[PDB]
Amino acid sequence: LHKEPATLIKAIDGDTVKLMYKGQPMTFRLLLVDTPEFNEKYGPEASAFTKKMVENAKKIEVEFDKGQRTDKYGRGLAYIYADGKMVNEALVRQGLAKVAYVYKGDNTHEQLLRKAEAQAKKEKLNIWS
Ligand SMILES: Cc1cn([C@H]2C[C@H](OP(=O)(O)O)[C@@H](COP(=O)(O)O)O2)c(=O)[nH]c1=O
Ligand SMILES: [Ca+2]
Repeated sequence: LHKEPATLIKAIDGDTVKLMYKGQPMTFRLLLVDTPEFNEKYGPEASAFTKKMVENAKKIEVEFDKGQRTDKYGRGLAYIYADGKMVNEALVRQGLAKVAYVYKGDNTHEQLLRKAEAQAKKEKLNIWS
């Protein structure tokens, strides 16, 4: 896998963000995670978290996996990095997202994320409290 550049357009919620990628606006959905919707428990906290992380970054990167790059809604599917830190992993580590939507071929960082979830659970963080 390799990192490519992108720039923030707008924070949307815990696991979606609008970025400019190869000069075009698109909504990215984060691979391998599920945050609660804004209207659910911890939804506002997950939104705040992603928002701070992407709005504070000097450098946003996108990393596609080996399979599907867009979903059926035309959302990009990627791992997203903020100054070299993976948003997907960080949400899970804090108990603000669950590992989810694991499909064959788009799962390079599965084990990394499950390891983070185990540690958030152990600490009873947020969703796990
Ligand atoms: C994360 C991810 C979601 N999706 C689709 C499956 C779900 O279909 P349905 O809309 O039919 O439930 C939807 C969940 O995204 P959200 O959690 O953003 O709603 O997005 C993929 O197809 N591939 C993926 O890698
Ligand atoms: Ca969601």
